[PDB]
Amino acid sequence: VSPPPPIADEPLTVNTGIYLIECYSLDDKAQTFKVNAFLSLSWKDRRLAFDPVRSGVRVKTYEPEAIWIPEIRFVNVENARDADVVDISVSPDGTVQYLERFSARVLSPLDFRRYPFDSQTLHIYLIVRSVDTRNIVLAVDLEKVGKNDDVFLTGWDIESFTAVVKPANFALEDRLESKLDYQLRISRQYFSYIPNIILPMLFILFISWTAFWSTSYEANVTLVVSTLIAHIAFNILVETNLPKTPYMTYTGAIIFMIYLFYFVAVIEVTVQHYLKVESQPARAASITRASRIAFPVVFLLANIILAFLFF
Amino acid sequence: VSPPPPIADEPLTVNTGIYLIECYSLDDKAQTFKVNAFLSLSWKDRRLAFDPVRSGVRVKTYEPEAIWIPEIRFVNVENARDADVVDISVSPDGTVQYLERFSARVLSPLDFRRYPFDSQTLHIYLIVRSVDTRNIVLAVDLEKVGKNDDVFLTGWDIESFTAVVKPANFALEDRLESKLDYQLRISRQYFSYIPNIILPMLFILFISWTAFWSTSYEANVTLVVSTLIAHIAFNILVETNLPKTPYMTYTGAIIFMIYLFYFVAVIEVTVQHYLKVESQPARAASITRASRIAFPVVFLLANIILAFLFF
Amino acid sequence: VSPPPPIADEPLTVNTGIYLIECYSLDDKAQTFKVNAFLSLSWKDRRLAFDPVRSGVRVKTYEPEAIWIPEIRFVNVENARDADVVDISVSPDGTVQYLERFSARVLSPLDFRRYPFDSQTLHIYLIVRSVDTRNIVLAVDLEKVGKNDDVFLTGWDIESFTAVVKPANFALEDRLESKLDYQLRISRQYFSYIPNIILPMLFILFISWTAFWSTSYEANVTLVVSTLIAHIAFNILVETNLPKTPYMTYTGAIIFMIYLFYFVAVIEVTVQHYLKVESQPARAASITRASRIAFPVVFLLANIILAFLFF
Amino acid sequence: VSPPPPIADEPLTVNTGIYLIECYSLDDKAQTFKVNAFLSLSWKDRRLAFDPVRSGVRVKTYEPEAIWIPEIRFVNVENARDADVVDISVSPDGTVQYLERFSARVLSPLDFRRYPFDSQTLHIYLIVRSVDTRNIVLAVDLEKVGKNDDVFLTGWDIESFTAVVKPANFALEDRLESKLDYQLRISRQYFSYIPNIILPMLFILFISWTAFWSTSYEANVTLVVSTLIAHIAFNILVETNLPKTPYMTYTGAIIFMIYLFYFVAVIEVTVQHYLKVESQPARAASITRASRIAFPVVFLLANIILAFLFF
Amino acid sequence: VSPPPPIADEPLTVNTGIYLIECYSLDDKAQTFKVNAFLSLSWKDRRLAFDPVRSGVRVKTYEPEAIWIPEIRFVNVENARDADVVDISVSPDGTVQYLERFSARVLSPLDFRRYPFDSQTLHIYLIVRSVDTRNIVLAVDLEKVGKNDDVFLTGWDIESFTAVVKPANFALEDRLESKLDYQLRISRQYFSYIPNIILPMLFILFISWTAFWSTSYEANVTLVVSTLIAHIAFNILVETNLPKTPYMTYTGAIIFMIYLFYFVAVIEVTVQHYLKVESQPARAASITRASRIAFPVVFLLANIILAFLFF
Ligand SMILES: [Cl-]
Ligand SMILES: [Cl-]
Ligand SMILES: [Cl-]
Ligand SMILES: [Cl-]
Ligand SMILES: [Cl-]
Ligand SMILES: [Cl-]
Ligand SMILES: [Cl-]
Ligand code: NA
Ligand code: NA
Ligand code: NA
Ligand code: NA
Ligand code: NA
Ligand code: NA
Repeated sequence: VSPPPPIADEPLTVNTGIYLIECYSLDDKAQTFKVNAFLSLSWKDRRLAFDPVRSGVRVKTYEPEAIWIPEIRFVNVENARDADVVDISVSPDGTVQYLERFSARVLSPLDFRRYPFDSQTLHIYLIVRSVDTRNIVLAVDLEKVGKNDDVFLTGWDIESFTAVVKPANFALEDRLESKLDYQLRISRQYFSYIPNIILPMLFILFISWTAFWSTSYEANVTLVVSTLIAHIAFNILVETNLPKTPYMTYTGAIIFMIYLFYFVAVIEVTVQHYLKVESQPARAASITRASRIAFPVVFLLANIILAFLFF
Repeated sequence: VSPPPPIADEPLTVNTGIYLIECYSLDDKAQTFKVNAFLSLSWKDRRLAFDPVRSGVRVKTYEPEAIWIPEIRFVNVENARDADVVDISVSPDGTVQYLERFSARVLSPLDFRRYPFDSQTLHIYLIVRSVDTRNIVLAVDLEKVGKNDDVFLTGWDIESFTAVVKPANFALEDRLESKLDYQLRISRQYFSYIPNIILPMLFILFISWTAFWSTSYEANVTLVVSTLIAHIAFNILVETNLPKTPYMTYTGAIIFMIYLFYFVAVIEVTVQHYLKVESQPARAASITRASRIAFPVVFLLANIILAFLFF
Repeated sequence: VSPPPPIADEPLTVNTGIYLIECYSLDDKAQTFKVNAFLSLSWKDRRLAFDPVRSGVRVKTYEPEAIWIPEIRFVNVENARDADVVDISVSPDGTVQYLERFSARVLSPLDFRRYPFDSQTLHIYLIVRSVDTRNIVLAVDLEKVGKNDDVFLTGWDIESFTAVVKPANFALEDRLESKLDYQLRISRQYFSYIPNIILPMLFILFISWTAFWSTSYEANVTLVVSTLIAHIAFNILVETNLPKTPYMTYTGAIIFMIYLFYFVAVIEVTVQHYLKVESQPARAASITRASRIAFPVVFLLANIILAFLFF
Repeated sequence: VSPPPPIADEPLTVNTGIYLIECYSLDDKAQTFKVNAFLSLSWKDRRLAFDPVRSGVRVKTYEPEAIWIPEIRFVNVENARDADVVDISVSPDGTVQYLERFSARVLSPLDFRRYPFDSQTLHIYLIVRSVDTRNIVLAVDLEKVGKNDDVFLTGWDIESFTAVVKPANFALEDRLESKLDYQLRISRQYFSYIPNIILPMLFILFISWTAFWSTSYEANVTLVVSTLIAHIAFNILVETNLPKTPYMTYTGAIIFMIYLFYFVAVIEVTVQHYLKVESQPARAASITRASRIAFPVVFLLANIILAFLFF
Repeated sequence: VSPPPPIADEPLTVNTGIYLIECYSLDDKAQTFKVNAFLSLSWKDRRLAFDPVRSGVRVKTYEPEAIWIPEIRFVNVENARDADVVDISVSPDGTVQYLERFSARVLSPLDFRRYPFDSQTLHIYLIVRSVDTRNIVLAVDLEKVGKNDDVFLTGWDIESFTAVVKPANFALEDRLESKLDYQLRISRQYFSYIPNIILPMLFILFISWTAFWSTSYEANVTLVVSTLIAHIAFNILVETNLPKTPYMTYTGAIIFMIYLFYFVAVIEVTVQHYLKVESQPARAASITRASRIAFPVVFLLANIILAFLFF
């Protein structure tokens, strides 16, 4: 079968729609998400047109093999989508109404700069390649774009599912391609990160600062070195949940900065002990008393600077 | 083939049933479970009706391609179910009896608030989309709903498998959809959590409290800091078994609260040492003696408050 | 095609056989195992009967589509088996001899009570559903039941592969079902658990007991707390290899009991230090000397009690 | 269908092109990467030639089954590619223009010597096997070789996608094989390794060197042994991200060398304590003062030697 | 189609060949490896014989459906191979030349006794089952057996790919089976194990022996107990890379033996301290001085004994 013939030099408009049924498996490391949705397609085929009086029927149901169907693909997928045709209905003016239910693993990059207080715009790119007989252009039927109420994405708040109505028409290998952009706006549920990573990480840091109220070098060494090892464990835990980024993330910046605080606390603990052994505890006492104020003040100000730079 | 014609304007009733054969792979993190079951369908097709006297046969067996079969799908699945038709039997009045055996990965959200003393209602949503000729409505044949005795779900007690008999009839993309809710009620086998997570976590906390019977700062620092690191290991272990929730879980609340007890024990150990060095051991002794009662009493009361808020 | 017609009211006997070729991927956590085997089927179809003199041939080879073949399924599988027909041979009396090679992931629950000194009976349930024309019953052809010599299951000793010759005939959705039970008896190769988990776990426990020959509280605290952390690591390691059970396993009981020994050792170390500080080292010496005998004796007796209860 | 007949003894030239759409899942351990691209093929088939005046059409569109298409395969794949034909267009002279969209998991070895400051040349080998009637040779149509702008590879900078225009023609099982080499040049985004592995690893090493400003053996033992354990954690973390190589990687060399620095620091800490106990602290003081300069100087020089040998 | 008829009572010889293209994913734990290769088959079918003068053609190309092809399978696979026919060529005498390209996950057990200095013989078992008309025997065409030069197996040195030319002819379910053994000889690249596991494990052990040059019980306890915990981490790391074996591996023996050295070092450290407290440091000094020689000498000799028993 060949595509429908053009009245004038006009291209063939294929009206599209995506209705999300299930949304799942958003892999932060892979930058992928899995989708289960309806894909609706509509175009006019004058060759399929019929008399309602003469034929008796108001609409004709065809099997995919019986009629011409546009080769519609997704750009940003891993493998060709798993699809199952639900219905094909032809009106007697030749207006075809196609509906399929599909599942695909969509590849969409994420911006981790503000992690875990980040928001994302996931994309689903629909595409059609023009044939030699005719040029095919995609359009959005807004009445056929949406999502089910029950659609949930573990660890995410689904904000909106909309389509950029104007297609990106371009040439690829000397043929017109009509590309449509479907956008799923999400925002991370940061809640769990507070009692599981942030608050624990702060507690161990504050425990290391108790060395500023101790003259016992052996105890101070144990306090600062032990809490530093727990901080290393939290750093490893965080980086296993995230992919390697060519930029600094918000959590990554805080985690990295806290290492500098542990390093300076080791210097303070060392300086204090050296002075005490040198019979200079009065100078050591001045440094330790200053450290009690300096460490929390510099930590608070550095975090204000970080929060300002990132948000 | 077209759907059966309506006598009057009445919709076509498709009676359904699900009989669970195997239940497995309940993934807490993914909020998914795998199912292997029978799906029974029954509807009247007057065009298939025959006289038992004339034809000779009491029932006619057809192949799926030979007759009209309703396009029945699951709402909350990852991918279309893997199905294999078992039987299609037509009675003289045109009553069709369809049976298939399928397997599917069902996406059903879980409520982890009371974890690991939680109960869940897993859902399997059956759905049919109306055609242009006729409107299709789903119904439950209660005699065809059930489960095999051998059906087990590792780490769970299967309570019941029932169906909400009245369908959710609604419009989706200007067509009637008839949705049925099948509910599998389960309750977690909490047993293993007691000797593997809860009891060990309490033992290490109680070991940290031995510092209240010691004047040795170096030993106290080792006791409280070492047990805190073991607590961090249990926290990481627990959160690997669970997905990130925008709410606090029961275990998560206990785990988080225990950090505050470690933090205050570090303060006590620090205060006691500072006072001893300041030649004030009488004041330090009063604080340590109070701590011996305060810590277990505040721990017991805070746990009563938590258990009350969660159950 | 319809099933063979009954001479008298007798059911149609389908003789079965399973010959294991490959056995692999026994997942303890999932309670699944993967199998690759031959499935042989034999039944009489009088409609296929022929004269060897007239036809010339001793046996007739048919393609699956050409003749009636019983819809044979496995009960306890994840998905329908991956099968490939090898041969279909018909004898002059109409006796059909079918052979296929299949692969399936079989779901069979395991009893971990005696782990890792446990034995299991894996099951493969063959099933046939009766048709409206005739009732179909399964039988075992013992000459066609067996396994290849090279059949190995990593970490397991394959003991026997037999079939319960009498089928479980029952009604499911108003139709007769004939179920056969194939049993693969296995026993775990416990060897590796001795140098990798048991012996190391005992060594660290015995190291904690050296604190009974030390008066140094700081060293004792280090000894008992450090070895307890290594015991936590072994507990976490063991529970990653096992699923969560609503009962106590043998290894789980030993692991749990050892926590009580660490807890009492901390109490002893604390009591000894408190008494020494109170200027009562004579009383402390009596407790420490008793502990040197009490700890290994109570450990040995408790293990005899455990081994008796579990075996 | 048979291949096109040769005018003279000349082989049949199949012009090829690969246009990358999506690039993903570069597994360092497996030495694999996943690709989604267009594969364009062009060859002359004089039997398909037609007159544009007589036929009316400028180009003829065929289905794959209708005409002869060369059996084109990838050498370095896991499984045969997942392909879907997009278009087949024949020009009046018989010039066939084939286009398919495919996805494949490509097996290409990586050189980890300079890791994580490494660059790679990923290969995609196209191959055709000659038939008995004719010899088939591959060619590159440079106008049909390229990549989409949006093509990203998490943790990598895509440099170029080019083809080695001259094929590797050879004999395999007494038949000519024409192999083409498509090269994707990439360079690793090392950024993240600096705040996550390298800087932390240096901090813990520098903390171990504070023992050179302490006379307390107990504190020194804690400092050097604790930091060594954190170094073991970083070594284990690094080797989980990398496959086992029969050569030394840059990071592997630095990680290994740092063990020698910890080992010598333990010797220094031991020697210092032995001398102090032997009433020789003046000799011990000379060794510790030298160590304060020797350790950072030898570390800096050894790293210059390593960086020189590796880059 | 039926198999070729026998001139005399001779069986039908199917000449075989395997040419490896890609070798990958050797899973030590699963005892599996993935292969991508050519499978060549050749047999004489007198019914397909033709005159080159009369027909005009020197060779006839057939589609698999058109002619009889032997049902060739692999014994030690997980699932049936993924195959794609490349060519089928018939010579005038009826000699058929079949070629397919396949991919399969091969199940072949490994001997870990000498790990990681082990060598393996991977097996690929080809098999044919005789039909009722004729007996089918397999043969090796040595000119069609080989491997590509680029064939690499991450962490392994590919030594040779040969075939045992004489088949194992046997009876399975009253039918002849002709089995061929293809052997891929590999040897592990042990290099990486030296700087990543062996050298680090020795360093921590040697650090524990510094306690023999210290009279400080508290420091000795820290040294021996801390290094023992790092040894536990290396033991856990090693056993995650290996499957559970009913025998002792070389690395497993060394790892286990080192526990005994840590245990005896704890006894030495305990005995030394007990004697010092008992005012017997002269006896303690004799034991510690002996230990300085005994520990490295017994370690070196025990390793010579182990290396002798294993190689
Ligand atoms: Cl697609
Ligand atoms: Cl479905
Ligand atoms: Cl099945
Ligand atoms: Cl391919
Ligand atoms: Cl050549
Ligand atoms: Cl050739
Ligand atoms: Cl196979
Ligand atoms: Na079509
Ligand atoms: Na139908
Ligand atoms: Na059939
Ligand atoms: Na310590
Ligand atoms: Na073709
Ligand atoms: Na065939």
